[PDB]
Amino acid sequence: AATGWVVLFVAVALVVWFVSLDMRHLVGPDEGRYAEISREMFASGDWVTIRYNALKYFEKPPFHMWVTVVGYELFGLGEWQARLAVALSGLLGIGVSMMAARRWFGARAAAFTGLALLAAPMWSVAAHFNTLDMTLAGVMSCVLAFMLMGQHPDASVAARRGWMVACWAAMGVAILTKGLVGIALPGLVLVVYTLVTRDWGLWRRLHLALGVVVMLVITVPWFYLVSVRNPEFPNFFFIHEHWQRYTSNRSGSVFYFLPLVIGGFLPWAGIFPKLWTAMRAPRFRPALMAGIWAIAIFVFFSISRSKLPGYIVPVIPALGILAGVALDRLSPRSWGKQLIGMAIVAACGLLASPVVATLNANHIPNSFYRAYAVWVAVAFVVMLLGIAVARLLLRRGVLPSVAVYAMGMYLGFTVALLGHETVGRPASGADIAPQIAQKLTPEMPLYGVQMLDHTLPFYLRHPLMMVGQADELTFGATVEPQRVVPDVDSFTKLWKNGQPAMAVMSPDTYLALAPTLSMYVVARDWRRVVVANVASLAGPQ
Ligand SMILES: CC(C)=CCC/C(C)=C/CC/C(C)=C/CC/C(C)=C/CC/C(C)=C\CC/C(C)=C/CC/C(C)=C\CC/C(C)=C/CC/C(C)=C/CC/C(C)=C/CC/C(C)=C/COP(=O)(O)O
Ligand SMILES: [Cl-]
Ligand SMILES: [Cl-]
Repeated sequence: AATGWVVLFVAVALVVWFVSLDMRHLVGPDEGRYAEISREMFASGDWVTIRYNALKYFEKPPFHMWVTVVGYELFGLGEWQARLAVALSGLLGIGVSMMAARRWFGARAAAFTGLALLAAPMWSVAAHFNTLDMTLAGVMSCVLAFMLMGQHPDASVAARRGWMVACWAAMGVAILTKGLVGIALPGLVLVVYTLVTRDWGLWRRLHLALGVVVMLVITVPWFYLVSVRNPEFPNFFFIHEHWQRYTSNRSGSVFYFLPLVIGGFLPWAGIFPKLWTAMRAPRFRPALMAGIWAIAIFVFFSISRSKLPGYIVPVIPALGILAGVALDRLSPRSWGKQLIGMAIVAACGLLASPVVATLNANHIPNSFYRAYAVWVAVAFVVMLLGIAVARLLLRRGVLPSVAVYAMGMYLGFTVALLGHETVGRPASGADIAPQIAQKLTPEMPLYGVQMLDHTLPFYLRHPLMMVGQADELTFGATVEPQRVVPDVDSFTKLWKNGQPAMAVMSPDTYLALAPTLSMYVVARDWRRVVVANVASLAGPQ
């Protein structure tokens, strides 16, 4: 019965979902870093010791790199293979959240959750950005939604056991993805829920024994292996990456995530208060569980000393579920108010498009941002078209109007995402990679002279040899000093009478080494100067 409109929708949703992965180049630092770590883990076969540019990188656990390496084995190297983990994680969050919503609030509310998570710019945009935030958010989305599945009164005891074992295994994979936060956050949400509901017997329906066992038999192996092979791992990873990161100064104010939420859930901002109403009318209270999820995690990261915008992505799935509740209780006129208001907001975004033509960040010229403002404006135009067609279909019902609205928003923010290619392409250094690879060999060193390039070594398929300040590889540079040049003088002596090699540096570094070290330019970029010691690997000078 009119299912062809759904199927087509999903089709139009899925194609744009995957093609958008390969529409733009990798942008630093996260995408190039994790793509390169996955590349080295893929070429070396060592899936235990995480390495970045041949140095140890013990700042993250390796589930994301495992998924991406599988993507490299099945689909080769490339951009969409690097974004495949966060893509499948976004699809996972949408699907499993829709499953929980359908189990609890019905099929229509589940459809509204799918439209809400599909239109949310943080979920759709973050699902195409190669960073561990989206994968953690999808896995923890399986955590929350499985918790909602097992705690259903109409579910059998075997069903509750299955969903709870899958929940503990889910949060286990979560801590295997981004550390102890995948067990700390859901436990905190559970504590707050049991505090406001006074339902302590809830803890009896969790299967702590079997669940804890299933979690340990999946998280303990890698930590034990990388801890035995590298005794310095647990102190750094558990102390410096959690306690020093949360309790001590990526800083910011308390309200640092206040706009990032309102921005990350912009198309549904008009129903932000109604979401709270969903927590009033959810034994077990699911909508209150999702609200305590979003509020608990939001407060947890709002008081952290280290803040990055991707921290609060896990709150989007729960925030989506509540959305699917609110949109389900709306009359046609009530949605009309949303179409009007969001039409005004999108029109304001369209009038505010020329602002991008004034910015120049990360030492990127103003021309690329002048080209970016065009795609921003086109994006807001797509949003206005989707809102218009949604108003045209409002007479057909609230569900199809919300469907066209969410499709227009998703296409719009997708256009705004692909428009960033105009700025990311000159920064990715992919244009000079062919000119470099014509002379560079795998046996040749590529000295990163006081510069940690995240995107160039990937497109070159060639690690760096850190020279001077190694930045986030300093630890790896100190544990294994044989793979790193400590100061610049050793780089000079390795350059003059050393082996044939190339060097990536900043233009200022080139101007500093020019009066002393004789070097010939191999490739020049807006942020990179790539030189060689022998005059054979360059051209004319
Ligand atoms: C109810 C539902 C839905 C499901 C059911 C749930 C269920 C079954 C639950 C049953 C499970 C159960 C017995 C729960 C029992 C109840 C419970 C709370 C147990 C806790 C879990 C256990 C045992 C041990 C964990 C030990 C700790 C210290 C936990 C934290 C305790 C909490 C909460 C708040 C304290 C506040 C502080 C000072 C935290 C610092 C540590 C962290 C965590 C720092 C991360 C900050 C950060 C900034 C991280 C960024 C990561 C990162 C590397 C960013 C890098 O960023 P870039 O690289 O730059 O991108
Ligand atoms: Cl209203
Ligand atoms: Cl980009």
